[PDB]
Amino acid sequence: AYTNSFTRGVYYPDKVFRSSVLHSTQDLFLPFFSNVTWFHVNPVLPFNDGVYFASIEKSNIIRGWIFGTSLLIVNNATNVVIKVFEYVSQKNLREFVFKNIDGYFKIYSKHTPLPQGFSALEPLVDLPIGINITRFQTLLAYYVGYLQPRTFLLKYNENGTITDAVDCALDPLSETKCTLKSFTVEKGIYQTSNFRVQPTESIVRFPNITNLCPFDEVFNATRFASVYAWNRKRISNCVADYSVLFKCYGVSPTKLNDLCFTNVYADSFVIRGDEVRQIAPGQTGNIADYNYKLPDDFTGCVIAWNSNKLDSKVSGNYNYLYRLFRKSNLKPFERDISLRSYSFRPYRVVVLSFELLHAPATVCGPKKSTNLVKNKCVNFNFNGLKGTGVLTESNKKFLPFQQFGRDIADTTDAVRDPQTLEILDITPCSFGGVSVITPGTNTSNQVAVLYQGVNCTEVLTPTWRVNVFQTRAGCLIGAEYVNNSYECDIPIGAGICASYQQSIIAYTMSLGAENSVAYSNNSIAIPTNFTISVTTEILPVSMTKTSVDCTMYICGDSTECSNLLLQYGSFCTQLKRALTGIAVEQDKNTQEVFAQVKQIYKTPPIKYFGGFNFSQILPDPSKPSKRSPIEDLLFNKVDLICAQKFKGLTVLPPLLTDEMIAQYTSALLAGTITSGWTFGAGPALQIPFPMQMAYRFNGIGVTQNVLYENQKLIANQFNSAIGKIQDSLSSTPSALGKLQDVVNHNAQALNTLVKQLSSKFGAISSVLNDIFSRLDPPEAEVQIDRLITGRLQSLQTYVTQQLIRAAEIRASANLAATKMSECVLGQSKRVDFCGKGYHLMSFPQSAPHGVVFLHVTYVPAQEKNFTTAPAICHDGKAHFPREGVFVSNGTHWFVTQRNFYEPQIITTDNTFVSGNCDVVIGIVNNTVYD
Amino acid sequence: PVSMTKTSVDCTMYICGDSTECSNLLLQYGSFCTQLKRALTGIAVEQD
Ligand SMILES: *[C@@H]1O[C@H](CO)[C@@H](O)[C@H](O)[C@H]1NC(C)=O
Ligand SMILES: *[C@@H]1O[C@H](CO)[C@@H](O)[C@H](O)[C@H]1NC(C)=O
Ligand SMILES: *[C@@H]1O[C@H](CO)[C@@H](O)[C@H](O)[C@H]1NC(C)=O
Ligand SMILES: *[C@@H]1O[C@H](CO)[C@@H](O)[C@H](O)[C@H]1NC(C)=O
Ligand SMILES: *[C@@H]1O[C@H](CO)[C@@H](O)[C@H](O)[C@H]1NC(C)=O
Ligand SMILES: *[C@@H]1O[C@H](CO)[C@@H](O)[C@H](O)[C@H]1NC(C)=O
Ligand SMILES: *[C@@H]1O[C@H](CO)[C@@H](O)[C@H](O)[C@H]1NC(C)=O
Repeated sequence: AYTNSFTRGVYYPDKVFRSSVLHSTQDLFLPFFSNVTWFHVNPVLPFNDGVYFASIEKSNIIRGWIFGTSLLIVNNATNVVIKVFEYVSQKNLREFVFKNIDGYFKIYSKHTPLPQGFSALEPLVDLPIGINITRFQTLLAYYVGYLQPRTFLLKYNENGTITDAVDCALDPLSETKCTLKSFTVEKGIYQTSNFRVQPTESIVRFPNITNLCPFDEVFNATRFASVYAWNRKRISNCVADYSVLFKCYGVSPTKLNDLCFTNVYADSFVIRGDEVRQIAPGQTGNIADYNYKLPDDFTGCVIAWNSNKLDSKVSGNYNYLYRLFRKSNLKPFERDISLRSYSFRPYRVVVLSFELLHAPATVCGPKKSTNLVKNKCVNFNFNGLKGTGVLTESNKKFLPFQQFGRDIADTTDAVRDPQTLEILDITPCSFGGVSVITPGTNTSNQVAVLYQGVNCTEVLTPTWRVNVFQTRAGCLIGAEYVNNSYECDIPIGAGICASYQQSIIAYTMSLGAENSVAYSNNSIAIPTNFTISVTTEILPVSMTKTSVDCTMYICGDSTECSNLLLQYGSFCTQLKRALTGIAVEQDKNTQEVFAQVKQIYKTPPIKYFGGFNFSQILPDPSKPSKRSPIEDLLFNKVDLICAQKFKGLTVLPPLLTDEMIAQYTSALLAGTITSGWTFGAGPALQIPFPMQMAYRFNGIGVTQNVLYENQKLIANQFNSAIGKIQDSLSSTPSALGKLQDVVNHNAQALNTLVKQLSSKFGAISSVLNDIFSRLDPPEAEVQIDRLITGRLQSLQTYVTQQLIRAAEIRASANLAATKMSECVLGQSKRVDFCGKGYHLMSFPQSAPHGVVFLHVTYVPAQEKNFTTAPAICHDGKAHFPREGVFVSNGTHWFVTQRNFYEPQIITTDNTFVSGNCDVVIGIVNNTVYD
Repeated sequence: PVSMTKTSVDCTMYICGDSTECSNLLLQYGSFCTQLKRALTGIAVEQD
């Protein structure tokens, strides 16, 4: 019988209290939705890595368990009895988790008065036992599941209770949740992991020679050569079994059976005891200078054993001579047989040298050999060259002295088979990135998966599996390709986007609606109306000013680390200097954006401006902050601090307060409302607002009367647009994404810096006191230096990224200052610099870390077709319009301004004469009234 | 110039490249590869 484990089996991984957080734990868990064995009410079940044991009964039928390949637990009303050591202490679902880790036996449990719910198991007992549990059996409907190494994302409420968990490896959505460290996923595409084709078989290819090497002749020879004339023997074409046989250089003896050698030579002699220390690289002495000198870069093994009952003589042996005088010290592996005696009375040394650097293998250890598997991802081993990949028949042309082929990275990419002598390419097994496309968990749990840079024929590391489509970006699984084209929702790549239609669809993105302009050589479209448009532009100006405490981040009130940290010195001095430069740059950015005017202009008491209503951008006196309603909305629209501060990371306040920035903004607004563009170029010259509007209409080539004749309509359009600004900002949550992105970048950088303190950087632990109170001080300094270099590197990376982000923010602030000068303090002719349309004016509003420009532009509307001519022929003279264009109803001919239909009688006062009617192409006969 | 090549790096494959022992050792160096992946993803998005 089998059942679903649902989301049961979660226990508390430690004794730590965590409050209202999400924590990631690697531990032995019961995988979600596992297949759990079911029993009704006693087989002997295995104990693989720990056990989840649940039961649903109302009669206490189950009583205990016996653990062993011994340990016994019985739950009796008197006490629960544990016996191996001894210990004594103490329908409804009862769940237990049994683990045997690090010599300790741990039991977690819970009781609930399988169900489709979540309930964590609190720890029950920990016992020092020490036995090797391999099987277990219950003692008396119970369910059994098995633990596996897994990463879980557990959520702790404010009470420290685990209320939910995510099994990261269960499915793509869970992997995305674990990647984002949240239970909620916004719509988008997320790089989650890498897929890698896993090897199927392990192949071994060693030479077929099965003869054993003549080691015994070297070692068991009755007499050994004298050290001055040491013997050298070549080992070739044999199996070297080192178990028959010890200081090894460049290799470990316990691994010597697993490697292939090429130039192996045994050098044998007999020496006098202590000079054993002189058979070594670099060593000096009589033997190491005049008899036997090893290379500085010597790899191989020196094996020496005392031969007392082999060579000792009661009279003094004279068979072993040595060179006691010489001109100059020998070169490595150089012999001189051109001399004293030891006179041994009541040590044989052999030096094995070999080359492990590629080359054909002449001597190989005993490893057996298997078949040669091709076209499949396998773990291969060619003469000691281990690896994983696909082996294919080659078109390369090797040479007899060549055994391996190498690529740019000095990586072996082609190999000659030791037996068949064929050449094989080695490619790595197929792999790539994996992206998850989600419409958002608030919408659906449905996902699509993109395997990047890989076609669908080879689509494993993610261990989950998942409406198959091929794109230049890779293989898309879980999305249906539709022939319709929509605006891009989730970008996939190469023109392919994804969207949530009930289902996930992939499509070719559209660039917009096709449009054809009715072009002809004599037709012109002229607007007859206009719309006053007010658009919003949001610009970051400054970032958070950050300061870092050197020792508090690196050491954290540890004195040995603090004393060790002064061996670098200039590092964090320059780090603090860079951060201080960034902070003063932030204050400079704010100053250059908002302090353009030196007078603080006040808005007049009476707030009549010819029908224009500025109440939503002017300061609101009732509110204590004196902010405008739109500024109020902006500032509402955008314990961790203390925790970061306790690690040396603090935030400095900006020099200008939000109130002072609001004062600057209100001064700019009052200046522009009461004096137009004059206060930017000199003394503020007052002018009625309708007259300033007429000036700005003249700026964009529209005559003044157009605004005076449409004053009420223009004011109403402006008021309506300003009122819609509030709704557009408030309804849209993504409106202020730039400033929030600045805030989130700062927060993410700080969080990364904080979480790098748990990084060990390859040391025993990430805690200094553990290293200092559990290790020799000579090695404690080494490991603490490892940690210190890691943390200093983290700080330097943080500062470098802060400098790059500060440069980007400085560019943004320079652009904002330019827009303040050119869009707020004047009227700009630069296309699209101050909003879409013909710029009229702009109003600044302060925002938490930036500025918001409200651009008021003139957009032509209600265009009409007319027939046009370059010139009008009259009295043999060509007339060209002075400040307009010639248009026609169809019968009569007028002249009009270009951006607003205002037909006028063609007179000699709105045209000018140039030449006859013989050169201009398209000239039209008509009357020019005088 | 308007954009540059969008690059992605498989941190483990570059550093270790089929060596599982190297991967286990590399898992002890923290979120280095996570930071690099985030930075490169930001660059790639900025190109588009
Ligand atoms: C993937 O394999 C299919 C089938 O052989 C092939 O048509 C396709 O071109 C391959 N992908 C690429 C990128 O070449
Ligand atoms: C002017 O446009 C018309 C229609 O678009 C075309 O037939 C005519 O050839 C054009 N004029 C000249 C000189 O080509
Ligand atoms: C211009 O458009 C406005 C709406 O913005 C409308 O009330 C007005 O009647 C229009 N005028 C003309 C001449 O079409
Ligand atoms: C200006 O607009 C606000 C908001 O729409 C409104 O409450 C106020 O009465 C208006 N003032 C005038 C003078 O129309
Ligand atoms: C101008 O004429 C073209 C072709 O006759 C037509 O497609 C277009 O809609 C006209 N424009 C207006 C504003 O009516
Ligand atoms: C031509 O313009 C005059 C305006 O003075 C008037 O007859 C009419 O608006 C136009 N004719 C036609 C057919 O539209
Ligand atoms: C315009 O007038 C001139 C001379 O008066 C004549 O030659 C020409 O043909 C006229 N244009 C048209 C389109 O009739």
